[PDB]
Amino acid sequence: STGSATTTPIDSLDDAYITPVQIGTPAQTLNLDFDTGSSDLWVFSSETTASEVDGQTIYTPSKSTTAKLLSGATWSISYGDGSSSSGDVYTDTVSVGGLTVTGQAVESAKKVSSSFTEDSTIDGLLGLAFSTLNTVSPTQQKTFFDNAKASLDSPVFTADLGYHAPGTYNFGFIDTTAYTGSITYTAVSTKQGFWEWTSTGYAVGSGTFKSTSIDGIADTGTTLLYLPATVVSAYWAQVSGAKSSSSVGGYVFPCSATLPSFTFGVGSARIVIPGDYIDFGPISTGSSSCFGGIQSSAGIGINIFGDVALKAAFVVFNGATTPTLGFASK
Repeated sequence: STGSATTTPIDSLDDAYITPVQIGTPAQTLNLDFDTGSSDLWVFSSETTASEVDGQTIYTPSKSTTAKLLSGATWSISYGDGSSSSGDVYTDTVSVGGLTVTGQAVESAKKVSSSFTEDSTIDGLLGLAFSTLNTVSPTQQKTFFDNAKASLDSPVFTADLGYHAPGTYNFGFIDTTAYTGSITYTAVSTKQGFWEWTSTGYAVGSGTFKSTSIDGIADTGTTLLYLPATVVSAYWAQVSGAKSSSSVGGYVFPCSATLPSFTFGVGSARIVIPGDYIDFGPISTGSSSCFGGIQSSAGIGINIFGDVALKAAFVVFNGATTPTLGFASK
């Protein structure tokens, strides 16, 4: 089998991407944030504290004839951005772009943190990291990809995120019309439960490529590109007036600037992030100071190849017996 679904930016800045997901019988369609940095499929629901729901679409398991309460199961998650959610668990039928999993763990939120409430466009998350990170207790549950894998034509999914435009998540096949040149594959460590890999280096604008190992994760659920302080300083030094602001919480730059591109290495291959992808707009409405899309990972503890990086590429998440990651230009 295969599946194919369009993924759409939630706002004009590409702050995140939502993908429609069918849950239950009859189908209840929710718009979920596909997150290769986590491993829980959780949803706003009829069980969510009412004051914590503000415009989201909810899953109502009592209206699904295929929903079954997973007895005694609970979940609770906290994300790198400080947000969190928790609740109970059902199994139900879940379909993405034509691909159906029966008996998928659907984690129903009883509580969500303020940032989730405040974002009316995201109805929940669909985790696509390794199932070892799944938070369900006392019996850990599998991701949608893990459950579908054996049935897929090929044990892969691909992320093709758009810049200020829709893109595509495919399951089970590689669309050879969706990228240019070849796909370069690179080794993955699953030891931390992430799609963790090592970039071979970087360049800033038309500058010379610096060969240096950068270990990090391919994370569709993180907006920005988080890299070592040395790398980030080298980038922003090429932007007149750019500075790191402790009060704002990262590098900012004059909104009048033209940003240079940023290149990262995948083996001997090179992925070029155009400068415009690195502009996240005014720090507050009407400001002429703009927030940068490349930021320091110092104090995160890990480098994160988030949407800023991934949207410059066609990315293969290869879930073969030994997982690997593939990147192509597009």
